[PDB]
Amino acid sequence: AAQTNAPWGLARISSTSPGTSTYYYDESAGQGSCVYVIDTGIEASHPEFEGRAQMVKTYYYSSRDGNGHGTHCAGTVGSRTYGVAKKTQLFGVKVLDDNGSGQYSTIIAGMDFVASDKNNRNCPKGVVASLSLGGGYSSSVNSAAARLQSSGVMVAVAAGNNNADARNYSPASEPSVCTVGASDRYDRRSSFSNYGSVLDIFGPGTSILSTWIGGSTRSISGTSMATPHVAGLAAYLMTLGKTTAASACRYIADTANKGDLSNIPFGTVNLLAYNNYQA
Ligand SMILES: [Ca+2]
Ligand SMILES: [Ca+2]
Repeated sequence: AAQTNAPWGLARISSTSPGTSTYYYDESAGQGSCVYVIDTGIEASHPEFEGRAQMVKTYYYSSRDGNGHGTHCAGTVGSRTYGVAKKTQLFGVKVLDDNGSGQYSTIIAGMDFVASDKNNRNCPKGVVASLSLGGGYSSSVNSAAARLQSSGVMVAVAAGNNNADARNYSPASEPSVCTVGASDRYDRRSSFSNYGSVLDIFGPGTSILSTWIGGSTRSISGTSMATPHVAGLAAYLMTLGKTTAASACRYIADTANKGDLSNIPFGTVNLLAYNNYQA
């Protein structure tokens, strides 16, 4: 299947070169997979989700996304127009308040919620978790992501937007998950993107157009935007049966666009998420 004039990020993960505007993907499009968007929540009523998104858990007074970050990242995972896996089921876990902040204990609780709740859902193709959040190093935040990963969930986390080494940030520094750095439309490392050896993959992170609260859309930047690309990519490939949750990050790096990014500091992987689709 081919989506013309797709957001540059979708077209980039379906191409070996930058500058295309068509997102090519297998029409299964993540059908049968589930992605938990652990963020500010998801406006599940947005027409772009077509009934495939729903709130499953909040840690605040409402499950409503008052921020828009979670709806944006959910839209990048699998909204109709802005999503990588356009047929996937989106579950929203609101661990961050309407200002975008959250306690580590709340974020650890949300990760442990996904590890259990996936046993009550119907995800025959696999379970994915998109963690578009980051803070300083925390051995407990790292451990919760490792437990999420070990329980059988493809965990994708943002490398962080500090232009620093990601080893000082959690859950980015947890090696068992999929730490995702950010790139722009000219295949440069995003100027904000964290780097380091703990990084596993890069995705489109600068000026990512996706859903927003109020039934709207907007473009924003961050490794928090590159993470749902890889989370949606993992969901998309798990549905195709090419990978599993334990092996998806390793598989995505093996099939990535190698050496195509500039400004990648020495020691940091030069790998761009790539769906490897051949129409
Ligand atoms: Ca290339
Ligand atoms: Ca890793």
